[PDB]
Amino acid sequence: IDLYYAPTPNGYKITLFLEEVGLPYTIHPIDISAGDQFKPEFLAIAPNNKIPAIVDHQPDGGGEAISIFESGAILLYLANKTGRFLSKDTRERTEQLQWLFWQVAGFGPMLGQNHHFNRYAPEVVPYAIKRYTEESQRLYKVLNTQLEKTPYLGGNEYSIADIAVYPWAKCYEHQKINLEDYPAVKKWLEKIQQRPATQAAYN
Amino acid sequence: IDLYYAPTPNGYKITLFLEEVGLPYTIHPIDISAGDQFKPEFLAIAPNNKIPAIVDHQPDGGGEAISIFESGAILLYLANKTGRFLSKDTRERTEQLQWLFWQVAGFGPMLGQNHHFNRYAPEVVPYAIKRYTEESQRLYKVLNTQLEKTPYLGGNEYSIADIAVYPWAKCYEHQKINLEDYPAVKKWLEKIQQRPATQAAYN
Ligand SMILES: N[C@@H](CCC(=O)N[C@@H](CS)C(=O)NCC(=O)O)C(=O)O
Ligand SMILES: N[C@@H](CCC(=O)N[C@@H](CS)C(=O)NCC(=O)O)C(=O)O
Ligand SMILES: N[C@@H](CCC(=O)N[C@@H](CS)C(=O)NCC(=O)O)C(=O)O
Ligand SMILES: N[C@@H](CCC(=O)N[C@@H](CS)C(=O)NCC(=O)O)C(=O)O
Ligand SMILES: [Cl-]
Repeated sequence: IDLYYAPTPNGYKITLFLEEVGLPYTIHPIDISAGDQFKPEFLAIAPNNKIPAIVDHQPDGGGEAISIFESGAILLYLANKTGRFLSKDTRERTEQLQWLFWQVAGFGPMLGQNHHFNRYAPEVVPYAIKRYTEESQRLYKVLNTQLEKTPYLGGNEYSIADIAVYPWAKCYEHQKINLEDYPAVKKWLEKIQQRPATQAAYN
Repeated sequence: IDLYYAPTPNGYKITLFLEEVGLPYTIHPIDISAGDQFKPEFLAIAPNNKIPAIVDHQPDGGGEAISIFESGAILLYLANKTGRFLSKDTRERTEQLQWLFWQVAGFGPMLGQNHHFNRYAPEVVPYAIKRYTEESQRLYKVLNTQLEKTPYLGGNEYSIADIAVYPWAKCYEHQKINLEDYPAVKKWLEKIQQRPATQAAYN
């Protein structure tokens, strides 16, 4: 597995997964501050100009390498290939995938806008900062509400849903989120932080 | 299938799919202007307070009903259940799913911010409107570039990737997008508009 990577929340999703399974991989660093993500060779693999992306040179089918962009798609592909971190039971699987989709469609995109507008003086973008601050709070509340019910996000076991959420939730301080308002999220963060693969990916 | 629905881009994704397959469904209208999405009975099904959501009372397993929120998760679940609009070949499937994820994580979320900031006088939110206008252009360019290469989004056949994108791309005028800049997108919109299920869902 070739992983096109930068040390960002979306990059860490994939190294978390790979470190949990112990699947060999080669990191191809993409310097997103340098614009490496716009180079033609990268766009061939990842036409949306974003990391992460992978190339699997040993697809189950044999044959041509398979390239994939979108962290959610990569997680699903790898979970299917390895049979790890995603249930094969339709009910459990569907719950896990619902929360994966919730992460890629809402948690990541909106917290990312929160990150973006924190690059401005607040007085300069008052409507935007209010919008994304309030939405960040709503998202953490949704997350906390689920984690009050189940030990992991939509289930009894660590899954790709949790792997997708963790690198974003780990950044709560940058999002100006008061984690004391979300005690179940706090305990879940603490729990995932103790996993050796988490420490390895963030080393 | 019970579908919790409003006539919005994300709602139409699901009625497009159901109309293509001819799977019976019951619409449960959720008046999102009235705040129906915050009612406890709805939150039980869709804790993120958004439509669409479904309840499948006849899951393959038999047994308890399965509830699902997130349009991407619903599309995947229904495509798997029916065996329609998503390939069973690993390569084709992976390409389709990559583009599904791209839609739910980027195309929808960012065009939705474009929609939101068009509710303001432009002089009042100059940074936000510029950001989401430029991002909308980037997204249409990515879409157009792919549709120059393949007749449908990541493939030779209409799939859940196309179904996910269409209701958002159909709204280009509202996004202040000049569709003449994206001729492949224009032809693809025209093509999908001719499908009887498209007309049915939008009737
Ligand atoms: N929806 C995408 C988001 C990926 C993303 O936002 N990547 C960022 C770094 S975390 C990136 O490559 N930005 C480069 C750019 O926008 O030019 C995913 O889940 O993979
Ligand atoms: N072009 C991007 C560059 C910054 C970026 O890529 N941010 C990433 C996180 S490193 C993001 O918000 N991704 C959103 C997501 O994951 O959906 C922007 O202006 O926001
Ligand atoms: N990522 C979600 C987005 C769903 C969404 O944005 N739904 C809107 C209508 S299109 C909604 O229910 N808004 C209600 C609210 O935000 O209160 C999906 O793909 O299903
Ligand atoms: N609370 C939402 C209400 C509007 C809404 O739900 N917009 C939908 C479209 S109807 C949206 O942008 N969804 C984003 C997505 O599909 O990811 C907001 O303030 O933006
Ligand atoms: Cl699957």
